[PDB]
Amino acid sequence: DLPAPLTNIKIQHTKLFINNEWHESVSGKTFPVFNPATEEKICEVEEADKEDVDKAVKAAREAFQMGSPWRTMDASERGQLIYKLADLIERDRLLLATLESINAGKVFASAYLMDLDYCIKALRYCAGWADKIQGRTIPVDGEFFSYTRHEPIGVCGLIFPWNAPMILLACKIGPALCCGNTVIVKPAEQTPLTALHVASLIKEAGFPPGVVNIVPGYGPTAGAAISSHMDVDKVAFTGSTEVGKMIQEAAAKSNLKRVTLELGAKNPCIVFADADLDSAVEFAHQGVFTNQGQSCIAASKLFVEEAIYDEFVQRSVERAKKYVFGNPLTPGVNHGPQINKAQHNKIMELIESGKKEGAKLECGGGPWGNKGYFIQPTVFSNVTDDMRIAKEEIFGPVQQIMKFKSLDEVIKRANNTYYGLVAGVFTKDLDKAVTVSSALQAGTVWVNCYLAASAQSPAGGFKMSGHGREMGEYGIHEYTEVKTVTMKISEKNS
Amino acid sequence: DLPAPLTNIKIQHTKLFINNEWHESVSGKTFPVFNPATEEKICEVEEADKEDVDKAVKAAREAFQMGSPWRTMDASERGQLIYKLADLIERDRLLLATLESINAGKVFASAYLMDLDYCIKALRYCAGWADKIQGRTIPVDGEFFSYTRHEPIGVCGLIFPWNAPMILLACKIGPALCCGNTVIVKPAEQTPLTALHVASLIKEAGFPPGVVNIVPGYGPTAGAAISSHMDVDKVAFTGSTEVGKMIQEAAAKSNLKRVTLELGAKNPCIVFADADLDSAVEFAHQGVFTNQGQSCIAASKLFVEEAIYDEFVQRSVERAKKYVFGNPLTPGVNHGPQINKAQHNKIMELIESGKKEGAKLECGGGPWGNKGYFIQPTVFSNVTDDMRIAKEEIFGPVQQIMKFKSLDEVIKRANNTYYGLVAGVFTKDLDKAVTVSSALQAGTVWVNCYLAASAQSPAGGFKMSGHGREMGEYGIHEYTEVKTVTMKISEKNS
Amino acid sequence: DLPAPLTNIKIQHTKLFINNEWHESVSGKTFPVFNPATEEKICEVEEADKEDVDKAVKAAREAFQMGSPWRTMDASERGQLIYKLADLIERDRLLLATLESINAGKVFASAYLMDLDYCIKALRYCAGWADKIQGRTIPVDGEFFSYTRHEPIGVCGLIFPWNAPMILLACKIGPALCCGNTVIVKPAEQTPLTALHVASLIKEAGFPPGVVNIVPGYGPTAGAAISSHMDVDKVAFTGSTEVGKMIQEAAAKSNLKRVTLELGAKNPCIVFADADLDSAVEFAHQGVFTNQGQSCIAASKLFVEEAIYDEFVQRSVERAKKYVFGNPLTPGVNHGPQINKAQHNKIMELIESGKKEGAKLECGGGPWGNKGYFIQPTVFSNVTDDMRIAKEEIFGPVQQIMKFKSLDEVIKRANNTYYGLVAGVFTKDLDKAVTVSSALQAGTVWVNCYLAASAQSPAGGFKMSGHGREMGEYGIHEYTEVKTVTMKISEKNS
Amino acid sequence: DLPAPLTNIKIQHTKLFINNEWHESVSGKTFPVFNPATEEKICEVEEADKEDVDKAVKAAREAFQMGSPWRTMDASERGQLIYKLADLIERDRLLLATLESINAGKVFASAYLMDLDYCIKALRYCAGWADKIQGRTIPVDGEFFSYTRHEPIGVCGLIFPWNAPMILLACKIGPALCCGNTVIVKPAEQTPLTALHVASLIKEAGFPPGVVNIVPGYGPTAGAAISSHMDVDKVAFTGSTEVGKMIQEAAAKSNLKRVTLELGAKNPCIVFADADLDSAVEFAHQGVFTNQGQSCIAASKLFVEEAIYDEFVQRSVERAKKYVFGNPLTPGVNHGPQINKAQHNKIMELIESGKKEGAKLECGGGPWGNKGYFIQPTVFSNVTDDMRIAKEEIFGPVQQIMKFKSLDEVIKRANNTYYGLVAGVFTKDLDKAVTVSSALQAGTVWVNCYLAASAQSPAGGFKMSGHGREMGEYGIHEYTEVKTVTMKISEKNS
Ligand SMILES: NC(=O)c1ccc[n+]([C@@H]2O[C@H](COP(=O)([O-])OP(=O)(O)OC[C@H]3O[C@@H](n4cnc5c(N)ncnc54)[C@H](O)[C@@H]3O)[C@@H](O)[C@H]2O)c1
Repeated sequence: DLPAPLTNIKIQHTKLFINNEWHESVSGKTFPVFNPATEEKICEVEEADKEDVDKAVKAAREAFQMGSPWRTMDASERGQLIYKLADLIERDRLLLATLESINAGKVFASAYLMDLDYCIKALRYCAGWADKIQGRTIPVDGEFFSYTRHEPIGVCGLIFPWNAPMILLACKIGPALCCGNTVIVKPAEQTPLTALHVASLIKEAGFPPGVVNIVPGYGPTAGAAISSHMDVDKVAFTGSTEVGKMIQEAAAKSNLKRVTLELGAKNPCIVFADADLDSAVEFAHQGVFTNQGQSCIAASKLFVEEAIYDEFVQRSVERAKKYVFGNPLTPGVNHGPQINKAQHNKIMELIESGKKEGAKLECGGGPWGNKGYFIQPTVFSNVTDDMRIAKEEIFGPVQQIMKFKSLDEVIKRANNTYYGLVAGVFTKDLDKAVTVSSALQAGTVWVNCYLAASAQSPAGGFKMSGHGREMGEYGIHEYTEVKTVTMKISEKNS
Repeated sequence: DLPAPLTNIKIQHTKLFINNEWHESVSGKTFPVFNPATEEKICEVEEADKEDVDKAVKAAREAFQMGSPWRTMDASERGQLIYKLADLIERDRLLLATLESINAGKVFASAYLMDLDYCIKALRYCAGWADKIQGRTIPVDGEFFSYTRHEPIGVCGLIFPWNAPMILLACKIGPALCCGNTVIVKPAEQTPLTALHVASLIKEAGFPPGVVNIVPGYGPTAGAAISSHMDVDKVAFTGSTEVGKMIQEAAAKSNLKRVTLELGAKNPCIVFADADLDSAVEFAHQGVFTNQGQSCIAASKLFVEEAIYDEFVQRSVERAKKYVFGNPLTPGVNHGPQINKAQHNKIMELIESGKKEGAKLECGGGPWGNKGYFIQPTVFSNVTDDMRIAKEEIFGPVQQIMKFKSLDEVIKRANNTYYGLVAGVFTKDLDKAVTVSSALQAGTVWVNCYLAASAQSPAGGFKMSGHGREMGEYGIHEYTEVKTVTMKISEKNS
Repeated sequence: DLPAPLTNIKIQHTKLFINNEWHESVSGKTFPVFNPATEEKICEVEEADKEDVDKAVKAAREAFQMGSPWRTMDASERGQLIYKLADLIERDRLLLATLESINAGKVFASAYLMDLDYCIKALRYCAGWADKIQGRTIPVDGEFFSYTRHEPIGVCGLIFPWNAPMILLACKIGPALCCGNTVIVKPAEQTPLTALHVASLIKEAGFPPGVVNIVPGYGPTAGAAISSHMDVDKVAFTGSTEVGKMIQEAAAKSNLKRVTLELGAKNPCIVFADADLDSAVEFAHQGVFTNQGQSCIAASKLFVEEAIYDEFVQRSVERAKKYVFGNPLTPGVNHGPQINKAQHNKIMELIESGKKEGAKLECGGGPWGNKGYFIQPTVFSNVTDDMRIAKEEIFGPVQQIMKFKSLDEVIKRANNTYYGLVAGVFTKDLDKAVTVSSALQAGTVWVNCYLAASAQSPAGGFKMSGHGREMGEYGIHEYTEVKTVTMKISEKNS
Repeated sequence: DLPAPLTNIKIQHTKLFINNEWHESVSGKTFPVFNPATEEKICEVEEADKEDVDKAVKAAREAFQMGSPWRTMDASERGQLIYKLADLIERDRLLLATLESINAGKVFASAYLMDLDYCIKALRYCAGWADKIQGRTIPVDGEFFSYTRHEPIGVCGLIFPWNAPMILLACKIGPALCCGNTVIVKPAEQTPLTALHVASLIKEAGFPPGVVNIVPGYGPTAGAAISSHMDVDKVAFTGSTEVGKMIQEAAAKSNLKRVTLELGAKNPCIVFADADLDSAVEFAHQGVFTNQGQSCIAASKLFVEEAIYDEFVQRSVERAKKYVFGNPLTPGVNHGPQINKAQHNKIMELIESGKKEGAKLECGGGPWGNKGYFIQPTVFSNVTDDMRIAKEEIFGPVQQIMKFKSLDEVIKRANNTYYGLVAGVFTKDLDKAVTVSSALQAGTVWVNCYLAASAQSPAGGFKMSGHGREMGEYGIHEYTEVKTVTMKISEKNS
């Protein structure tokens, strides 16, 4: 069930969050935050720079020192505290979802029923792992007792984008904290507000001071002070591919801090003639147009077998005409705006290029209205491999539909790309499903569904979509460091 | 490729194997061993009894004492000794496959190409696991360091049937020895011979005395001495269901020793209309007619969907006439005899119930030849759930073809049984393949194949087909005993 | 930390709990429940026999049918419900502790601070495993995709004693529910009351009907009907070795249900001369005398090195003199009664046997008061291996103190026993700690502490103290059944 | 007993190995290779540059294509190929040890008894892991079947140093090959000859062509072509810290390939007052002076407690005089040369900074012999924290003995460094052993031993000693990439 959004929500939390207290920027500067549906200023937030980052890192190092309350408390206690944070986010679910909507342009129902729900579930999952992270006893050669410890890494920097502020934040801090690390959080400059509200709940939940620090700010300033800091042990980064290159570089030229990258995507989704046609049209559609295309996991190219091609295209055009734009808080609106003017412009350039290079425009292709950064649902057929809308990430409401003839061809083309985050496959045949999913070079493959991400399963990129995994067993374990202890004993019995 | 079999084998090993030496029996009694194809006595073997088992248990307890060679040896050295046993069985492959054919009635091609091949790779799978058995370090509540050790259990008794002497022996002593246990092997009275040759290979490979002891003999004497012994820690039994119930009670009345059981089977096999019919007919045919039906994993209930049913019965009867009985060492022969008269009588008494209860005989139904215990490849149509031939394990070359009309009803009918060792499912629909194999109450389900076991997978019964698993990670780890050590420490840090 | 007990608690729940409803017994019979400190009847409780168990089993079997809410529910959702049960138990903590005190004779501050706390922590641990139980994908030989599933077993009978009612209950239903089983709970006839109150919280928590059924009653009636039932898939039993023999047998002669056993104990405790003496005396004291010795993990035999023997004994006797017996709800009382006349007399026969066989009585050795089943804390010195107090489990406030001289001797002596549940070792030396703890034949070994069980550590017996483990990763996985699925594929790539 | 070295070995293999064929360099240039004990030339070796790397990468890619022999062979068969390579190195043990001594200046007894033994065991361990690398089946939210695959990554560049050619080669090709990757091997320019002989044995074992390619050459040319290649999926580097940063950077600006890093070291070793002093001097001496200081795992800083300091010093000086320098091949020699002139220079630079900074020269401190790159075993006492000899890696026969008094101060001091590969602790106390080893920030901690590396445990850096681990379960799994496959099903039951 879905409540009504808050009518007169007020912004309360705008300061930096360091050592469980609220700080002004060292410089005294603030930066503005805009509603993308109206273009108007919501508020100004304290702007973090290198000198604020230094303060956050000192506090996180102190919280991590041997004998501190966060290091000596039972693993199960780390767990209870993460589970309590989940309880408070659930209690404030209406507030947090109204605020996601205002700041990031998300359809309200989507933000309440999906984003907030996934964020609460990710934290609860992670909470359960805290006392079940285990090492090994090893029957090594020789007269030794040998074992391993999965220890916390230390101080972790968490840097991420604007498209899903609550989910992104949950899936970085959840794994980090349940392994016992302390953290420095740098949310995207476009959408800092829900991150700062979660900070007020971290103090309420009873986290020790310095365990979680949240410093809103820009990229070359705050983001780059974290990646090159000499006393940060790890940075987990989600964002664009070009910036991930700068992060790896920064890490190398400073202290060789561990790096995790989750970067750009152009995700293929393949529909064979033997697929359930209706279900695939619907899933592939939601694949591309969810959050107005503003999603790393969206279906960006649609390979559709020749016999069902014309009929797939026709049904996708019809499905795309069922949208109403406006303020995402208004009931009856299911198409929000793009995040800002820069993004809007990148999307329109690519749309325009598709017309230029001779893809066929089926519907949309233009901006929507006069105010707010709205773009029409846009579908393109007769798309060929070497067009720009086929290669470049659009991050907008733009579907590409292409023809394919045989199986071995469509695998070749779906893999002919420097990206590899996610891929779809639709077929009701057992052997086809298994062998094609194995053959696709992507870290997640969805069979007969799309957007089916869960907390229990690891997700991440092949190739230039990044390295490392988030969530599941495997992803949680990436916030640990392994130590082997090997002790001499006087006699050894098996 | 297939060599020719040995034409005149010297039987060298007929004595009990205890502490790496050969012993006559305490009583002096021997028992005869017969070739099922010719009825001729191959040799007499030394008959072990309670007092011989008593000797064997003392040798295995001595070999398991702390400070002994077998306990102080590096785990990777144990694995190396098991790899060496496999190399020695491989050098003697031709000899062992001939001997298995002569004693067990196994068609030479199956025994050389499948049984010896599987037995070799099984010991090699287990060899690798030895230095990879690992416990845990655990972040327990309180100021403690806690870990587990997966120790060896102790002295293990291993009792098995006659249907596949080399495979059964490998999958029991492989796992048991890789975890560091000592063992008392009790092969079937019908087929003790190959196991005695393996004894001579264990010796030359260099296993410490008393680690492996073999004592051939009868069940109510030597077997019962093992299950009832106050100093045997675990018994692993493969055999009939009624005998498994005796094992369990004797364990309880003596020393509550650990029990693993692998019992009777009546395995269903379900073929839907959208299956590859050529492939499915052939696989179901292999599954029932492999080893003259003398296999626990044999298909015996063929549920076939009504629209392909008549065709499947016609094609199955045609495949069934491509056979040639005779001495299983003869080139060309692909149908052997059954193990002895008591079993030949039991199969004929079930076959006649088939005629009498209304099933229609499509082919066979009678005895073959003059000498030896041969039975004709028999097929029955129109079989229903109430008939004895659909309820009782036949252990013979007798196919039952049953009809089904719906998915829900046939799952129901395959599950309505106290058996559950194995099952098979033939369909090319992804959804049917996954949902039906999840719904079947059996330890192994094979999809679009049959008789497709591997060393790397675990195997065993649901319900009254047994409890416990053999092979794979999980099955290997069932020959360990878990010990927690928890030590006070002065400070704890994550 | 600790409130005042409820002064006049009123018994609310006394009926059988089946299908989320309160049922009268079929026969009409009800059985009495007594307060062990006054010998007065508290109330009568409904008495289940065979026919009531039969209703419990059909309800558990229906809740476990495919398609049912309990089966189709997500695993994270099972977890949620169990964590909610832990919250309601936390909410009713004072109520359940008063009632535990009254029924079982536990000192109230122990019941509140230790038993209720451990009960809440165990459920929360298990809740966390619900969506982290995982099978494997296995690279088998051949063109196959092969995987395992850790399925729930089915209907589980859960039968336990009277010494820690709330801990026993958590540690059975927690692991079983988190795996997705349904259950029949047969609490001890001495102490059915807190179990029945928990049953009231199962409904409030929102478990589907039939997932948890509670049937109070006696052993040979309610218990034997469960263990011998044809539609119960597993029985987990805790209790006397003699009854454990009967359960194992009943399982054999009914349906070979899986059995797990956690039986009698006589736990050795070794104190070397190079230990923290002060702390060893106090730990060993709490080990013996906590819950008036009515605990399977209690220190019975106390081996103490010759050089420090006389001093250890002086300190132990002095430490045993500081007790005030009386009503377990009364402030300043730290010694409750034994549970009933049958146990009081068992313990008095064994105390008298110590006097007769020549051990030196240091303190106590008789009853306290003339109403209630109180026994003076009792200490024997000069105890030898042949005396009955050194061999038999007493389950009462009686400490045995024995001399030893050499390390190799004391190890033999502590391992010379059919029991093997727990052991203790006290030394400051790394090498002694590790080698002696490896050498002791017990399921748990505590080094420089005692009573240090946690929810994340497995626990269970060697030899005739049982088989199977409870809690930790390993114990939780004993409530699953393993299925291998192997599918034929047209091509395989690594 | 130990055999004598081969008397007049002839170098057989000097060319690049690509596609199981021997190639001349594309330019036709070769580079010289020197015996460090005589200064004399051994042979010239083809010098790979960028154009040669491009050929090897091309062959690896071709050998990794889906459908190829190395992709479609069973995992168990990759294991048998790796095990055959090890049997063959065992057979060529005498030849390979001798050649390792000649090229790497390693004492012969060492090269034969330790290095060759370790390299055979490491390969046999990884062989065991091939068909035991196992993904997961996952109970995710929703109506889905979800599982993971641990696939091979693809083309892996392997770059390493000259201090233990066979060990480093085995510890990288073993984990890489056993997960099913193909590889480009880049041996150090100073010690390529053993790599090349191993390339001949790879061919003989029957590996598919292209699976292992070996391109000897210089670092700025062949090494940097590997790390900058657009078609190389992963680079595992072992070497100096300085060069490790360039690899990380070159990977960023090319294709964001996966990077593993094992770098410089300055390993602490703390010896407490209550330690077995005799054992501790021995292990500590061996720790430093093995390989004449040329091991990254060598002890470099010895912290010795005040009560035993002077005795530790004078005992270490006596131990340092048991050395006879010369050609490692002449009987009696147990002290070999450093590798070349530039290393011989760095070491003496630092030894002379020892004299000038304050430290007391107890023995050695200058060069040895007329010819060769020998240095006297050198011990320093009274060493302080700010000295260059206590901060920078010496990689030579130089022991630093420093004094401490407090457990808390020595831990801070041991951890106050940007390095973190290995550490040592010597004590008889249980509590100090566990707590100090838990507090040290290093990847391996050895307690009451040193140089106790084993194949079954993981090893690698904390901080700027690198990231990633090698060997053991966790190390083997670093040469995989996780793919999640989530399929829609029509019904889900637990
Ligand atoms: N579950 C499985 O993996 C599996 C595998 C192969 C065979 N089987 C079963 O084995 C049966 C055929 O073999 P079988 O007839 O030799 O079985 P069986 O019960 O007649 O004898 C099996 C073994 O137990 C011994 N034995 C007999 N009585 C005993 C007693 N009282 N105490 C101790 N040991 C005793 C026998 O001497 C023999 O070694 C079939 O029912 C088949 O399903 C099961």
